[PDB]
Amino acid sequence: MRHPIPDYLASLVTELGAVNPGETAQYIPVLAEADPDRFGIALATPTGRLHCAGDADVEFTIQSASKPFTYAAALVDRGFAAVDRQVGLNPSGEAFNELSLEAESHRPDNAMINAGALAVHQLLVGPEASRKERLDRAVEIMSLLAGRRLSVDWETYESEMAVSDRNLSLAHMLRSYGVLQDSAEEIVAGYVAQCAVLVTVKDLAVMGACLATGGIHPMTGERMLPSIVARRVVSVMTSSGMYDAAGQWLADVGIPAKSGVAGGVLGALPGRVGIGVFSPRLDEVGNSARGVLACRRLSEDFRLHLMDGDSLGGTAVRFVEREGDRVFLHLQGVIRFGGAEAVLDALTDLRTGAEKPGTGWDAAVYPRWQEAAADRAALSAATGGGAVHEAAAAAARDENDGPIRTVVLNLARVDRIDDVGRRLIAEGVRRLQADGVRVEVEDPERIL
Amino acid sequence: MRHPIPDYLASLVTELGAVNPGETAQYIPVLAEADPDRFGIALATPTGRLHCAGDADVEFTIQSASKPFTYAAALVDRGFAAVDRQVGLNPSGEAFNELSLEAESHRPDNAMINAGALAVHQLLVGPEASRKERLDRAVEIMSLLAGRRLSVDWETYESEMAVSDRNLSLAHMLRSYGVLQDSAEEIVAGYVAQCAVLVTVKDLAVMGACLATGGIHPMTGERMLPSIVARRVVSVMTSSGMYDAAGQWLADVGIPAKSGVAGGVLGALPGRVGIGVFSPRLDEVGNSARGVLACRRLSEDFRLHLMDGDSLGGTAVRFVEREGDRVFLHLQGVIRFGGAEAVLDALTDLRTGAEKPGTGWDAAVYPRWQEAAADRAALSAATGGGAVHEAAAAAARDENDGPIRTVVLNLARVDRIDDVGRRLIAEGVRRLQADGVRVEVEDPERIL
Repeated sequence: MRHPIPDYLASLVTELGAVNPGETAQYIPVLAEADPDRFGIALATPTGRLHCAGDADVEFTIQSASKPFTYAAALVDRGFAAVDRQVGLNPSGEAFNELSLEAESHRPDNAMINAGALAVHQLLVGPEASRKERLDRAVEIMSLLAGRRLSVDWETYESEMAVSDRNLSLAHMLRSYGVLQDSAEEIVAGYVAQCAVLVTVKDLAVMGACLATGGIHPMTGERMLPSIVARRVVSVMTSSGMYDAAGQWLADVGIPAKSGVAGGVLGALPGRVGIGVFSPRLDEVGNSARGVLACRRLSEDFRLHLMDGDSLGGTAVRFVEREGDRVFLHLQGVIRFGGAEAVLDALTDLRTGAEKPGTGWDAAVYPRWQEAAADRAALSAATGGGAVHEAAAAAARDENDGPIRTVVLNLARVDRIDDVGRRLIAEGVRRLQADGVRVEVEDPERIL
Repeated sequence: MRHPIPDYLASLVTELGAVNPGETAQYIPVLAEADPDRFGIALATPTGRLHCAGDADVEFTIQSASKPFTYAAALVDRGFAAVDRQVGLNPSGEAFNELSLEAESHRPDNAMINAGALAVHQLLVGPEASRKERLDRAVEIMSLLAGRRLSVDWETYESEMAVSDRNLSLAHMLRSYGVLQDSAEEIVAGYVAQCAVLVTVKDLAVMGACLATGGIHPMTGERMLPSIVARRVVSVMTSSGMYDAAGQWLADVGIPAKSGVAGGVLGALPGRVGIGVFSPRLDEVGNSARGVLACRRLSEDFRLHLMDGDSLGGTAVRFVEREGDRVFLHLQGVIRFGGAEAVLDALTDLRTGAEKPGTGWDAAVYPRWQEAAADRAALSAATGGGAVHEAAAAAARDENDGPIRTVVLNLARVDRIDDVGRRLIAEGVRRLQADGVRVEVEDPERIL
């Protein structure tokens, strides 16, 4: 059987391809002359799958969509403190206002706008880094997430340098306020080479998935970035990626994205998918007309929206077996706060102490809450509490004949657990034992 | 054993309670005179749990934290088109600029700022609604999510009406541009009564959980709001809740929130938790000083951040049994796009047709991707692919002796599935059958 997603994308490529409004970036003939009759799209999943359609293998310069990756590299190289002194986190339009550096911050609003990107490139390797090392670092970071060595289209680069007065303007102003240390020319050349890196819709989809997973490359499972860094980058993409239209975009689409003037659009939805879209023509605000509409379609059709919750929750608890004197608690999935919390609930739902729980709420005041609580299993399926409810059941009628002396924690089905989950679950175990309960943690591949 | 979360909150209440900077809302003596030595916090989970600490049972007027609930009610009553004509989705500071209505929109920036809230209240029941019905509707919506009948503190209301010149200013300007139809006085009285509704930290935590779950009340499992409406509301809380500091707040905290001048702060993290915080004193920008810091602490300590992905993913697939000729595929959790997608992958990972799959990528170009793909199980645990990999295994060495004639889909462990998931999974089944494979869907409580 053939995967239905790629077909959906094919349908999408045909439908939205019925028209092709807007126009190509006019500033450089290399872009103004590029074939406008191209439209490709790719989805890279968290687990390592890649569904695509249309011109998804056609190369184009990444331009502004490079901004979150260099921002990423800079944060890893210099740390948060050093980057935050030079780059803010405030959303703004690309139009430059000097007042934005006159603030006691003395720094560009954010990493998505040009002035902010120029400051990022400057911080790329270290204070004593050479022009060549910073570019290589830019190209490297994008290449490591793309999974293949990328190249700089020097034809576009040259075309761009011949008309880089605006960026030179930004860089000079920035030097003026001490945000840039090196020459305006040097930093602009580096940022322009950076924007000339060649990628395909597929490359972007994969690169976006690395951010979407929290820094893990979906095709290898190797950590390419710290989860904290990926988080920051996706944060700024969401609040600043679409400049002054970021709010409207957050509400109608909900997909952290950033587009480039060559027709490319990058997306990254935490825990769900990396997206690459390509369509040469841009709308009135400078974004890829179809690329942007393709993202709105994916969101509405699949409910792929940042605000549409999708957590493991109680499903962290595979099941609860009250074999007899001993209780078996198996866990599964990617355990973080959500799952850890549910686990702690299952453990507490066992009578391993004088059961004098604090209902949290007054049954007298909330009769409905009591009624709903009665049908433990129904209430769980309506919210989504996996098998956590099986704990209260084990500590139910079965307690009527025999206490609980042993609890076995099986983690075989658990893929991985973050620190928060590890600390919460560990404490849970520590507190169970304190109840005179024996606790054995069966953990084949030492994950705890 | 005692639940570790409430203790963590207790620790948090004690630590941050070491100091109490800022000051109480000075505009009305009722608020300027309120005891500042109070600090409470509550967390309401998706499954129906409630962890709290400190003064979490103390009532205070909800003020601005009422804005997302009335916005919610208005969207349900009038529909999106009618509300969007009057209320925008653009982030802005509370400072009012007339230019914001001179735009061809002719509407306030968003529902989180006063002018935007006045427009929302006006739309509350319908065009022919009376003053009393709109207030009742406001009080009702907040009451249905809180789970108990709430009351308007008329003492605060009176205190406020005596100094409502600013809001009267807004309402009058809004009437000027036709955003309000009724009198400035009438709408301001309604909005002020609205802000005087009494709630506790716990009430807010529960109310926020309803939004966090997509509209489902965590204590009953009853749908209180459409998922689309809850989505919009949380979208605007994130982009506009903290006005011009929304970007910075999105990055350092990542919790959709809105605070009120009485010390209350409401939070709502999709798929994870509802939050109520209370601390009378406000900082320089008007938010609850400790309430705001409490949210930053919860985010950093538990990694409770909108951009920190937490999905079911491959865990939607409980397991894959290749008993013999027949294959058993059990699903679980809250199946949406993420889980549905993984399911479709499992199905495709079975050879039920001439296996001429499109790797998506060239093995020659990506040697590392091939290597990682080889150890199917390792790669899955590194990204988090639950049991989807068990499908390729069933279609592995076992195919070497016998094809696959029957596939059994068990949904017993699945809590619920949205439309997107239902359409994707249904198509998967439709396409399996087309391969001459028998497919039986064991679904006890008809969920499909």
